[PDB]
Amino acid sequence: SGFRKMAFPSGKVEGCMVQVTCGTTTLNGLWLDDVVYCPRHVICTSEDMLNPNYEDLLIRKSNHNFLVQAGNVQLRVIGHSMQNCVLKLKVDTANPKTPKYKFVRIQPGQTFSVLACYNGSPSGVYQCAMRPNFTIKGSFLNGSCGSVGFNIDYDCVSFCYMHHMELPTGVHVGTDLEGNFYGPFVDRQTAQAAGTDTTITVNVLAWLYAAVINGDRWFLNRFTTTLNDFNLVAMKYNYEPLTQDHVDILGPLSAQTGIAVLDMCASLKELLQNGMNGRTILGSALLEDEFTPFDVVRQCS
Amino acid sequence: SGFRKMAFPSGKVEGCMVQVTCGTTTLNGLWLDDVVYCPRHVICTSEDMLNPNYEDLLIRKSNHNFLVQAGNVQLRVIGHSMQNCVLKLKVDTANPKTPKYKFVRIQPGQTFSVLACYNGSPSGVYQCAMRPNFTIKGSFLNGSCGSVGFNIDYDCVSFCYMHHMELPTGVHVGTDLEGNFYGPFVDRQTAQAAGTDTTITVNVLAWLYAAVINGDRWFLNRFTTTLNDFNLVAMKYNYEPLTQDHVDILGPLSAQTGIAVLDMCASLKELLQNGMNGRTILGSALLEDEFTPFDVVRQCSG
Ligand SMILES: *C(=N)[C@H](C[C@@H]1CCNC1=O)NC(=O)[C@@H]1[C@@H]2[C@H](CN1C(=O)[C@@H](NC(=O)C(F)(F)F)C(C)(C)C)C2(C)C
Ligand SMILES: *C(=N)[C@H](C[C@@H]1CCNC1=O)NC(=O)[C@@H]1[C@@H]2[C@H](CN1C(=O)[C@@H](NC(=O)C(F)(F)F)C(C)(C)C)C2(C)C
Repeated sequence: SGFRKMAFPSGKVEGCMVQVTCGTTTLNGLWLDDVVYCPRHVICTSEDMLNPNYEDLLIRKSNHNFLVQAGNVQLRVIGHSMQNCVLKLKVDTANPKTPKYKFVRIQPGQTFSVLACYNGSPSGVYQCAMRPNFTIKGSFLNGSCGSVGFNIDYDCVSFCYMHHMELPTGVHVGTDLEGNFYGPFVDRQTAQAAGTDTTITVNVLAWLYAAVINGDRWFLNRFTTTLNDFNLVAMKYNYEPLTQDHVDILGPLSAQTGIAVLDMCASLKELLQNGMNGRTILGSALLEDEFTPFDVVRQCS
Repeated sequence: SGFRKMAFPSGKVEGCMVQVTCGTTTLNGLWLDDVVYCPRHVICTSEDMLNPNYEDLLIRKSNHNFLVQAGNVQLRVIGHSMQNCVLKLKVDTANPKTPKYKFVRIQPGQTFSVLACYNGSPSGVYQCAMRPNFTIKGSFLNGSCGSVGFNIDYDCVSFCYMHHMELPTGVHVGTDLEGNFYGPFVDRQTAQAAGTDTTITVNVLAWLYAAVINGDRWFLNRFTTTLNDFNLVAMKYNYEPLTQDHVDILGPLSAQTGIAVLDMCASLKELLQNGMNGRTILGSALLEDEFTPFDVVRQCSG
């Protein structure tokens, strides 16, 4: 029993972290085979960040302007190219700790583990949901850029995120491992806003199932709902509409507890219309939307 | 910015996790140098667990009755011994992935990272606080026994916890790496209760500093209080009394924010007296006590 926000073990990702310096800007790089991946803004001075022309900045940099360090050993850069908002530095040595890996683009609502790093040294590990407005609610300080988000399938590391900036609201933004930003963001020090955020409905349902598995039953009843009626109500509370694909993804949790998905939808509709009446669910006073059905299945089975 | 429940990177501990099997019971072991540490109930059947006489069960086991597997590498058990609730299995090979380490016994209020394992394989990492009643609010399924808790100081792993059992309330209990239970529990399948729990006051104050650092200032007021006046209110709401040692540990956060500890105590006193009125702090509708002053400084400065 118990239900906790849990990250994947970070070991295979720790063996890939390196320190990348260019002039007086130092950030983290991801060393996979003989290529180190990092945010391209490592080539910027504090001034350049206001309105950079990255092509003009990169032209002024030679391979010897990049100082890459793996622990205490310097890795010689023998080639360099820019792919969207990431820099790829070809190095003279292939990382012997390179695990099996793939680069993936995650979808809104999906979760990943973040290995927060400083000067190429892993510092912490936590779990994030990619918000519907393409922001994450992380914990990042100066020098944390180049820190990566990932998931693990048995022995394969799927890299889905690299950290680049923090928005005015305090939320965080970054790219996939091909340098393409998630969301309408640019790597420039200018005021940028994210869209209005919405609650991940399928994730709240997954969390209501984790609660029933753990013994919380006060919010259950024999009422039901059509998918359309639930959607008409949920969208008044800024919740995303539930689709058949979402219902299908909740199937294994529904089977495990014996509670039909549309019955849990009726309980959620009631929780939104009535509030929690001074009660808690899994020791929480708010409904939680940062656990996917997969996160609940992995912890409750 | 940001304040998240953060675990230590687990790689150093992942390299020490092994599968230990004795008969039909299988759980996790911690492989450091030529020794494997694991809960002693690995020598029990399900029936034995109801009322075990560990000494009579241990006497029936030989070195070859313990199957230890590191990945696919089978290790050879060349010695065995019981120390309190832990079994030590001497093996014929020193773990080359053994990090620099030490075994500590943590105090109530302190936090640690848990690497949850099943069949000797790491599954997930999370952060727990040792409650004042010596329980932890973890997440553990069958076969998780042997999973360990720890902290990391630069390159040295301080192992402080080994997982053994779950209480009827759904909370978790276990031992230090010497086999000594944290709390008044025994490794036997019989109804056992923990003491009444209390709120870790110093951790609530640390988390209030984390909130101000992050922009949350609505709860700040222009009042101050004394240590004694705060403690009269604390005892009424089942909060631990604040000591000078705890005030001294809040010093760095106090210096970073420019808010005196007794100015933050006045905000806490008002949150307890008036309640939170449905408002949130750091995205929480309830006061959080599972972050130490050390977890806050580590995350909000460096
Ligand atoms: C990477 N090392 C940092 C991570 C930041 C530092 C504070 N917390 C974080 O997550 N990245 C940056 O400093 C980037 C970098 C220039 C400025 N910047 C920002 O994150 C700024 N944000 C923005 O300009 C905004 F709002 F658009 F996201 C900052 C105000 C410093 C937080 C460049 C090249 C974008
Ligand atoms: C070790 N792999 C499990 C971990 C348990 C499984 C469910 N959640 C956990 O943390 N430990 C056990 O199975 C131990 C073990 C026998 C029974 N047991 C228990 O945890 C039971 N609890 C108790 O007996 C109690 F209340 F006293 F703590 C159980 C009811 C199965 C949860 C022994 C030898 C204590």
